[PDB]
Amino acid sequence: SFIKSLENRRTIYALGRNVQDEEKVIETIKEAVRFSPTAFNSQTGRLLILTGDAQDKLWDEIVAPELKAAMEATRAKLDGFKAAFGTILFFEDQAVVKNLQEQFALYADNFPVWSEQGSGIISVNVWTALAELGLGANLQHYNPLIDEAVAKEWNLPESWKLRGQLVFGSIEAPAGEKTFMDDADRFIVAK
Amino acid sequence: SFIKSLENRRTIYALGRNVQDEEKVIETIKEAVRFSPTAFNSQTGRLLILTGDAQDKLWDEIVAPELKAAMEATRAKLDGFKAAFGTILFFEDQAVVKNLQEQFALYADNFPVWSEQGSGIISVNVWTALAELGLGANLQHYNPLIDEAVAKEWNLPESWKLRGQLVFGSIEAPAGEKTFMDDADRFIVAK
Ligand SMILES: Cc1cc2nc3c(=O)[nH]c(=O)nc-3n(C[C@H](O)[C@H](O)[C@H](O)COP(=O)(O)O)c2cc1C
Ligand SMILES: Cc1cc2nc3c(=O)[nH]c(=O)nc-3n(C[C@H](O)[C@H](O)[C@H](O)COP(=O)(O)O)c2cc1C
Ligand SMILES: O=C(O)c1cccnc1
Ligand SMILES: O=C(O)c1cccnc1
Repeated sequence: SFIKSLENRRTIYALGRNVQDEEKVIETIKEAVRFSPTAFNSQTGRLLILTGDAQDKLWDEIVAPELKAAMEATRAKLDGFKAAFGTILFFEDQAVVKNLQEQFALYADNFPVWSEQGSGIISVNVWTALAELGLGANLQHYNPLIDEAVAKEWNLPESWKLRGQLVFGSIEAPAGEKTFMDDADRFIVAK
Repeated sequence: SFIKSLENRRTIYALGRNVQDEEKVIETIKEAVRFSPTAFNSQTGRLLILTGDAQDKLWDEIVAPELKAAMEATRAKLDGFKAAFGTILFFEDQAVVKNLQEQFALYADNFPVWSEQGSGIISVNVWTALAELGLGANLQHYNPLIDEAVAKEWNLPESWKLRGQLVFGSIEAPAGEKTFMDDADRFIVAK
């Protein structure tokens, strides 16, 4: 069921490269995003999908140095990210947001918020789709630190605002324990 | 598959009250939220689930008047919402957000954003879960207009910030046509 699928999605930090079908994975990622809803069907999400050489480059040449060259003013956490099969960088196209604000100024204040919600939406739908394939993932946030260098290396338009980075790969160790709130404190039903 | 489930979720405006098992529906809604990820497992989402009398009250006594008593300074759109089986109001608990900002001030700026993303996440997971049950839904945003009156009528804590309202019920007419972007304009793959 769909509920079971949601349940199978978890944060997996121990990731490897035991991935059997790269293309199938890529297609699944696109689909998860394609069939995700967005305000006005604006489809503001953008993805950079890195595997192999680019995966190593992101973490060894970009994240790590900018992290270390910042602390001044890490591993083997970074080693754990690099060791994964790939990283999916989620952006939101600010250009579309601005246009929407102009075309429909009645909702100018909303589009930014709906865009943010849209990033959460596609991020978890990809995350869950990958879990269904038996692949694990975890979501990182080294934005805005690495924004500039990522755009430069992969020639991304300036309008792509980085929101998060979903590291993914083969599951090499199970998710940890997780707790839940009391239902009574977050659900109210009235008839 | 999970992809199929995502695909089955659509915006349905023609809704009715041909719902067979209210309790099963309620349980499904809770589960969709329960198994949704949130930053720091903060679980900031809160739901008010209205059916029957409360459903009618929301749209007839709250939304409509405040909408009309605002325009001065509608139907049968509102009639279409009221005609549905219920409305799920999604809130984000600002109290938890603030505490997080204090406990982890290193991420003070993030929690607000992660909270917003969290609302999108649980909203679409509920939306999709309902679709799997054969029920349709559409997402409305009469916040912040109706915030105050909703809190008053159902004695909600002030800390619950309303984010959206998902009207749901039996599908009485199919979704309209929808277009998609060119893949080339929103997906970049590098290896
Ligand atoms: C964050 C968000 C906000 C939305 N706001 C509204 C709204 O206020 N009123 C409405 O009727 N639909 C709203 N929509 C529905 C979208 O227009 C719809 O999901 C999109 O056009 C794709 O169509 P689909 O839901 O049938 O897949 C919203 C969707 C999202 C994800
Ligand atoms: C919007 C959002 C932001 C998150 N930020 C991070 C992060 O920066 N680093 C990290 O390791 N996990 C992050 N998480 C993972 C959550 O802590 C995790 O989903 C939550 O504890 C529930 O655990 P689960 O993913 O195994 O279900 C984030 C999750 C969400 C939904
Ligand atoms: O198309 C939408 O998503 C929409 C419709 C009405 C109001 N706000 C957004
Ligand atoms: O637990 C989280 O979600 C988390 C972990 C590290 C950094 N930011 C968030």
